[PDB]
Amino acid sequence: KFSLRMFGSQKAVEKEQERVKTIHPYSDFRFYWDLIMLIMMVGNLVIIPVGITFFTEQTTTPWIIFNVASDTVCLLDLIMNFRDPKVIKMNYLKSWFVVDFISSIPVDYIFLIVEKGRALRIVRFTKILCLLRLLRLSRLIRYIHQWEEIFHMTYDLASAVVRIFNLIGMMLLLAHWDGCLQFLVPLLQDFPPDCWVSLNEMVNDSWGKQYSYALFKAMSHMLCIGYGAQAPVSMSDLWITMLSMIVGATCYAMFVGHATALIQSLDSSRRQYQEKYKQVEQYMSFHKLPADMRQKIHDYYEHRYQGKIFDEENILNELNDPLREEIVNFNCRKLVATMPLFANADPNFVTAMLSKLRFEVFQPGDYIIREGAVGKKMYFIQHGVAGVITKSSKEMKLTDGSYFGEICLLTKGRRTASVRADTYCRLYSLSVDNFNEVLEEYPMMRRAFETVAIDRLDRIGKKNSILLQKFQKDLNTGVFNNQENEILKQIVKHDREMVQA
Amino acid sequence: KFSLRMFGSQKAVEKEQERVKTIHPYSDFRFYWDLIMLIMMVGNLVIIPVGITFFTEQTTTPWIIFNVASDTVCLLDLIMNFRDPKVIKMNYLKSWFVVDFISSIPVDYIFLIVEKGRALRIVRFTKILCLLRLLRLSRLIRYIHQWEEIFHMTYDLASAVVRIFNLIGMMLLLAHWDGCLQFLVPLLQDFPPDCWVSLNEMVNDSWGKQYSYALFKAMSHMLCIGYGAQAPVSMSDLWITMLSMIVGATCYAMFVGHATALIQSLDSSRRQYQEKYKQVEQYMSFHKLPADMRQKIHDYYEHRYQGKIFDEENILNELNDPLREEIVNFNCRKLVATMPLFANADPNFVTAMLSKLRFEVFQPGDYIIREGAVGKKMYFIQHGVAGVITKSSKEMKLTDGSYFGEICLLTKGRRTASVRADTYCRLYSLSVDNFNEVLEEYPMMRRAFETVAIDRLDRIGKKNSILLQKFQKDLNTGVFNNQENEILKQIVKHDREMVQA
Amino acid sequence: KFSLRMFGSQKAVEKEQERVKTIHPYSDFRFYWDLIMLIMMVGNLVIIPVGITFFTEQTTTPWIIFNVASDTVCLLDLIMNFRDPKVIKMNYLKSWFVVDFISSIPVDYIFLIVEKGRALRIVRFTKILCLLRLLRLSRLIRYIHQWEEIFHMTYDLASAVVRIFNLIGMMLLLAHWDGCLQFLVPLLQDFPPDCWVSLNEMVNDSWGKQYSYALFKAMSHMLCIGYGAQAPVSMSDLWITMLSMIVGATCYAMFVGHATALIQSLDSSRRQYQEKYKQVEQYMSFHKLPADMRQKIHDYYEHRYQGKIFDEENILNELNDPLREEIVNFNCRKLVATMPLFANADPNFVTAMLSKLRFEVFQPGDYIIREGAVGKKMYFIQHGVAGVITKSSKEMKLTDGSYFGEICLLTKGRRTASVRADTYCRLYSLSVDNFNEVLEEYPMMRRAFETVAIDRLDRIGKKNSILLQKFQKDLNTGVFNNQENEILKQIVKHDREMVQA
Amino acid sequence: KFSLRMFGSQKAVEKEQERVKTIHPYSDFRFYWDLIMLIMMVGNLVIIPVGITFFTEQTTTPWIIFNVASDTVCLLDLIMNFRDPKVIKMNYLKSWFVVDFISSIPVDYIFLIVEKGRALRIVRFTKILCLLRLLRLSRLIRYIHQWEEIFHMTYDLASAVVRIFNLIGMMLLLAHWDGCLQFLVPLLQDFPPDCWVSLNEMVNDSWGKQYSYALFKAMSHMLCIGYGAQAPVSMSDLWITMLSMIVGATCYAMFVGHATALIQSLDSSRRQYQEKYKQVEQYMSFHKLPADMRQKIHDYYEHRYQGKIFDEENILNELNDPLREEIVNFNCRKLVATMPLFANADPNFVTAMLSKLRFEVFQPGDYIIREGAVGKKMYFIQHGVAGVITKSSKEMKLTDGSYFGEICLLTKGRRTASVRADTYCRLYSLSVDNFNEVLEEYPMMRRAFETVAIDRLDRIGKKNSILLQKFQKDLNTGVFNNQENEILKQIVKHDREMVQA
Ligand SMILES: Nc1ncnc2c1ncn2[C@@H]1O[C@@H]2COP(=O)(O)O[C@H]2[C@H]1O
Ligand SMILES: Nc1ncnc2c1ncn2[C@@H]1O[C@@H]2COP(=O)(O)O[C@H]2[C@H]1O
Repeated sequence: KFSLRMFGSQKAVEKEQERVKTIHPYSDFRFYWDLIMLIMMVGNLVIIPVGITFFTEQTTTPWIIFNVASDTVCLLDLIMNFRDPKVIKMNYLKSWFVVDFISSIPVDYIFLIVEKGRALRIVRFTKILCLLRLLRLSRLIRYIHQWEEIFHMTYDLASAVVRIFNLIGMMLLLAHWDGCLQFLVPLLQDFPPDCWVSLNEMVNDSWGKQYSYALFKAMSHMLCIGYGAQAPVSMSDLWITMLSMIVGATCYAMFVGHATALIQSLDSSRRQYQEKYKQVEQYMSFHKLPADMRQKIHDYYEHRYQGKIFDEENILNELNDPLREEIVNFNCRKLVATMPLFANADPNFVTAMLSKLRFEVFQPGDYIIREGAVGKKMYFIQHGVAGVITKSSKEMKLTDGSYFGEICLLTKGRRTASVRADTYCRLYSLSVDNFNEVLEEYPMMRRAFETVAIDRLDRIGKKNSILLQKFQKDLNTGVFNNQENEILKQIVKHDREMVQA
Repeated sequence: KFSLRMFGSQKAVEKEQERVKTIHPYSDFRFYWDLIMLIMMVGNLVIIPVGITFFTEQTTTPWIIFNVASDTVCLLDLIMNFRDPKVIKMNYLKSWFVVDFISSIPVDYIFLIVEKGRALRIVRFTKILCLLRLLRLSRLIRYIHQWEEIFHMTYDLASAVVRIFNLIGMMLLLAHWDGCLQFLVPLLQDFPPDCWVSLNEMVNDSWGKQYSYALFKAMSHMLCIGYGAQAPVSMSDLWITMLSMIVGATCYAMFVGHATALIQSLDSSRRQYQEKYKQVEQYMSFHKLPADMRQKIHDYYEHRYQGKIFDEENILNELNDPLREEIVNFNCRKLVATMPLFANADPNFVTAMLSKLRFEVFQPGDYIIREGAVGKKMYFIQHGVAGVITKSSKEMKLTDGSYFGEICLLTKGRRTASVRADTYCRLYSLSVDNFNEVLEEYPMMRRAFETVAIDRLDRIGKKNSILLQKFQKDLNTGVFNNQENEILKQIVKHDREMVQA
Repeated sequence: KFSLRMFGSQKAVEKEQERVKTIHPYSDFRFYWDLIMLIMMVGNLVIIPVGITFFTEQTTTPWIIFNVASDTVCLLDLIMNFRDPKVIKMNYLKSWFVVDFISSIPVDYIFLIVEKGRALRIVRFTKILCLLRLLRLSRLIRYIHQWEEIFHMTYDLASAVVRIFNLIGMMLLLAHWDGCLQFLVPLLQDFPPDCWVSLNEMVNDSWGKQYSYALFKAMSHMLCIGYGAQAPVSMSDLWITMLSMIVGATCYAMFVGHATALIQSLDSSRRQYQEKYKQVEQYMSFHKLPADMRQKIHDYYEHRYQGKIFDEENILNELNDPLREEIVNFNCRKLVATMPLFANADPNFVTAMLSKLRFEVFQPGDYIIREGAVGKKMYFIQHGVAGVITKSSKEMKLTDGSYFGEICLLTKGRRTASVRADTYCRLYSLSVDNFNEVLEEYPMMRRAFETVAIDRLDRIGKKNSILLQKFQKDLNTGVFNNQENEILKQIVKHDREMVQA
Repeated sequence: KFSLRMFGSQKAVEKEQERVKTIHPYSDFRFYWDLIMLIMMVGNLVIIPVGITFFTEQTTTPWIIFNVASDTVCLLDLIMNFRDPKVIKMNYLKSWFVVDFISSIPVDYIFLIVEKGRALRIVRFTKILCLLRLLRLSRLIRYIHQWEEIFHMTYDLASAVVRIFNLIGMMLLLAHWDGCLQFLVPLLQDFPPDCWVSLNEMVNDSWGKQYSYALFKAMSHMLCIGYGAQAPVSMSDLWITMLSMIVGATCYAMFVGHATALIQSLDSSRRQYQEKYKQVEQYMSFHKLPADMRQKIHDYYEHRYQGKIFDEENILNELNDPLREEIVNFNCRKLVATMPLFANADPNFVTAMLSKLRFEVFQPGDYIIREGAVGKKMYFIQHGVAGVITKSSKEMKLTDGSYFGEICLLTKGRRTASVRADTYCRLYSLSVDNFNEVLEEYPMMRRAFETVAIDRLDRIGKKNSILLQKFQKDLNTGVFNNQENEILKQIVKHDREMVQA
């Protein structure tokens, strides 16, 4: 799983496990018990303020048993954290384990022993010990970080407000702690003067009502909603309210920061697309191009990228050989399945040439190949129609699953015909050097291309002396296999039928 | 349109439509009816709290008819969403369609049937059913997202606060819902004790006044403006106010996040320009350059980029062949129209060479070409004046639509004269290898360049043996066309006249 | 200036001015009068709420004259904005000029004419007309944007809170408008019931006191500081307070957004440096390198970059030929001034080689050149000391302004000696291909390098057959100039003296 | 230290120190005394509001001595700041030193002298002078910035909220100043009417109580928690409360901005990783790949990068020669230590080849080398197992510390066998050109590779004519060293044993 990936492969993980055997943190038992320990810690942290407010006056079996269970869980956690191994345990104890173990203790037994050998003072001491027992927050945060690293990155694509709920729960816990403190401070001093407790007679009211009022001001101060009293009668109340206001301000600022971070991270793709389009349009405006140019460029950009951005060259370069090769194989399955030359050929040659193609998109009406120009690349029509024109020869059309541009790459001359796009056509270009290097060691493909090129040129009417001489030399050569000749004839017939259509 | 672009080309869209025919979401009927459905849903969501506040005591024809129309619209929407096709419909029903259909029901008929077979309880049940009928928020959000994807990206350049109005409307709707809840909660319990309703006697007041007060506290709590009561008398009022404060805090945080995201996205271009300029100035300060150097570099940067940034190389590389080629053709229309050699030549050659130019800008007084140095590029003066100097030959000037640097690229020797810039001159450079590869297969351009170079060198006085030998060989060669000779003579005369000026 | 740069060069600006002459926005008169117009508009916008509060009851000469001056300024601005030119003026009038001209009118004369042909109604109409006359905010914002584009980018490096003051002034103006509205609304209705005016008897108080109270609640509501009344007695007061709360919330959100944008833009350099260092340290941790490796890499990074970041290659590539060349010339002035070979040589050769150097920094103790290895570059010691060691030859030192690594680049063999760094040394590397291409056409530099190399090798003791044969061929060749021989002898003597030291 | 790095090397620092000697800011004495000066300034700024509130009525020895010490410290700081050197001192005095010196003066002596030659007026003047003496804030901020530049960047990796505490302290100081002003303003006017002082009788209360109330409203207004009075009775109180509200709003906005900046900077690595993964997945979705493809690509990305991002090529290119070389040497210590050919060879050759390796990772089951294809690179199995298969030869396995792909790179033919990955294998690839250029000048490595290749091919059964001819020529050649032959035989035996296993 995650531990195996972080360690190495299966062999490395097995070797590490054998070395450990001959208790480590990356163990299934610990990786399952940490959740139970965190749940127990959360329950204890939620119940301790309630017990402090209740002052343990009626700590009956339902509460005493819960406190004992929490203390036992904390003791077990400390014992597990205590455990080459002796030195590590000593270092952990000297660093942080001793403090956590001291914080994890059944203070109820200590209080009972002290009383066996000031009831309000005893209750205050017990409450202070219970509050100090909540020092497991560091371990809880470490476990939460481990869980986030192990599970939050497993999908990370639900598009849900989970982190928002995380800060919501954190703020709720902070507000609960603030209310507990603001209720215990009058209780710690027993509230002699007319503070809020005597102002609203909350002591004579139900415990739920007093908790509601305390939480009410806790939330009001922690939030930026000031429903607070004009002022306080006592002396320490002002200072604890400053403390509450400070922690609430910090919590609200962190809340706003997390919210804006999430908002910025949410709309990232739209942000980069808008940035790129404004960038290109602003560059185009720098040169003061006509508005028609602006519209045409915008149309091209909107039609090539479907409102999307990607460094296709960079991403394809990053990937390894088989993944990239098979991605290319899948992306052009229609091309390889349609054009008969690819099917009746070595698949090694097919993938070797396919690995060098490049995506291109052409607007309708735009000239692709002009007669008389110098040629530098092939063109495979992946999708869309195209037109081939030449004076005194009418015109013809090429559909999907075909190709052009082989004459100049073969004879090293100049472009003969002219090629236009009658629609938004998506083609695959192949550079002259890549084509030559792929085709040089595969003479069968060269012979087939020469034959189909001769057929097409005879269809047009012009005759290339170099291509004719090459064909004559090939015929005079020993490469005259009957099966190869039949395959070439079938390919030529299919190409002629497609060109006629 | 957008659906056609997302699907493919016209042929692909037609094939998909034929396959569907032989009800799909990308249909004009649905793409027009979704707006009406969303408008009806918004009207229902705005009217339901009003009816809940009114408790349906006077649900006369104007309100009963509106409720019936909303129920009919919801039923029609559910029926349309219900509809290979049977399996898809079953999956949609099992996933979300069943819940929406249950939420879209005329609960008034059910209430009437129940009463036919506790008036306050009946009113409360009707209000609860009406509130639950607002579960079409998911479909409304989906339609809003579809509309944003279809229309907000169509222009995306109005520089107007439209998203700001979006969150403003969202906050207004949230405040309306909060006020409806805060008014119905006393109504749900009938408000026995002295809550706010008995405190201000809002029941005896007009419905508009009570709505205003409820919305007043709803907005006060939803905002971070605490005008709330010191505290509440009842028990549930505190809890519902905690809920209101929480939702208001979340809404305000999201508002602030969206606002800062929009602010950051607004000033993006200035941000990147400032970052780039501070980057370059900080690098320059790292080497501890003199302040005069700082001023000169800042002037160059401010004059090359007109306070703008663009990866011209990257953007030009991304574009396809025809768009980039025609952009280059337009950007140098003055150059091709002015210099007589370009006009009386094959346009294929013109664009082939033009495709390889590079923009350059030179400060006044800066040396561009120094005598005796080794040359590596051409220079086409697109705009600005330049000076040509050489000892014992006075000096001359070159205006726009001219060029220099051909001697070294032709004879493969060293720079003869010296070239200075008397103003901020914008030139077009052409590398030696690109120039040689473009010019090698077009011997007419080479002959014309050789002739004009010989004329210029004779004007200076120095004679190049290699160039003279090449000219003599060309004269002895068979390329002695009368039209070509006349064109070369006219070009030489024009160049001499320009050099004299 | 800015207009000249935005238009072109001096010639282009002069041509545009001549074409205009044979009133344009890029004119000095308009570019100076816009500031006066904006000042007048600001004064009018600041004085209109004061007059509305005063209800024009005592509009004596000091106020009537100010109103007349503001009206005259607005009329002059409209007249100037009114003015090929007729069509442009008509289009501007149809678009926005007509609305501004209607808003810029002396409504006092219209009111006087109407009265010549309901005193409270007349005062209310005059106040409404004065408020509507403030529609010049669009022109004011356009002028402010023009000023920001013309002046804020002139320096943009004061590190002062100027934009912060901009939003502070905007918020102050918004608060003034809100207070004016909140004071005029009771005045518009004459405040029949016991609103705040009757609550505090502000009417009987001084005008300054009433303005202070109105501004007090305006600022309280516009800010997120709710000192507002528990509730309002009247009916429209609640609605106008909702409007005030909404505008204040929007203003505060925009304030926070601008503040965080400025904060993010302020610490940009530290942010990128921290990002880069965490990036490299995290990569290094990915490979699990020892802590000593971490410290050494951190030391190297902190010593090469002085806590700075810059794409030196990219920035140097962007710059043109003369700027980059002269920057390189200045950066190595110590090198060219110290080493005697550079001074007694063609400066063209000096800059040609200097243009290809690369900065490098080496830690103390790190081996730079190891004996027996294959060499690929030169090294120029710009600063710091270095040690040359070889078995059975003791060792020697090389100070600043020297070089090594020529033996392998000359004889195309293997490294002979070994080179160590005894301190943090900053050197300049020169690749073998660049060195060969620079030195091939400058045989004097090759001869000098060969002579000094022979001297150094004889100092070590080893003799290179290829170098000796080349020296013998050069001696037998015709390049035996007395001045060149004397210069070579002096350079060899200086190199020997430096090597001895 | 930091000054030495900012100046240069040890020699440069020593030269600068000698030049200064033959008082500069980069001195240890000043760099240690600045902290004491800042501590004294902070103490004075904390004590001045307390003395102003106390009105110096009981300025006994504990306070008079503290004031005298603060004045003496300020005078010493001004004297030190006062001190080629005369011109610098004059310029500093004309710029800022004079203002600071005027602000740093013992105003108590001036007041005593004035009284020797209106007790409330004298106290007010003394308080104003004490407030004006706090103008050392500029020097304090400069010292704080220097300390941040010298120490905060030393580690910058504690992951602690130190900047948060910085703004917390800044806000606390601002609140203290605001409370001091809000308490002195009634004291400045002596508070004639019933302001807050007469409202709560704070004058008759203890000084601590009055300070608590003043700080209470200072914090309430500075924060966005409005517990402020409904309104003020006096006239100037409203204006000073506007000032307090403005400064508090600015402080809170800056607090929020710093908080969100820190939040964004904290989660940077996760942000870029999420951006990159969403980018690649979105590109993959653009081509509409099957879900199995999505899962496989996600697995590959998660296994190559351990949830990490790094431009390994860029980072490795940035580093110098020795650091990069030794990093490569450490990263492949297992490879060099395991494979016997590396150990019994020149370490120069080992590092020369190691410098050109490239990391690669392959999924289980993916074909790496297919029979009949054209080869272009080597493969070194750093970790993981691999399988070698060929028809009619069963199959074999290759473990870690081995290599394949030498046949095609040697004979320049085609791949003979086939290679599969049976697990997640991490290999090191070496390009054909780099391998040839490294191996061409080290014929011993070529001979060893040829011998092991012949052994492996004979193990398979196929015989390469070119390799056999090369081996025969090498045997007939003079390279027949007994030690080299024994080493080759041992390497061949080890390779055969490994291949058998
Ligand atoms: N009638 C035709 N049938 C098939 N292919 C053609 C025809 N005319 C032109 N082509 C192809 O279109 C190409 C355009 O110009 P080229 O010189 O590249 O070589 C041409 C041929 O490959
Ligand atoms: N005694 C010496 N005096 C001057 N230069 C030397 C001496 N020894 C070595 N070098 C230089 O240091 C270089 C290190 O190895 P190279 O083979 O590059 O060639 C060497 C010489 O250029």
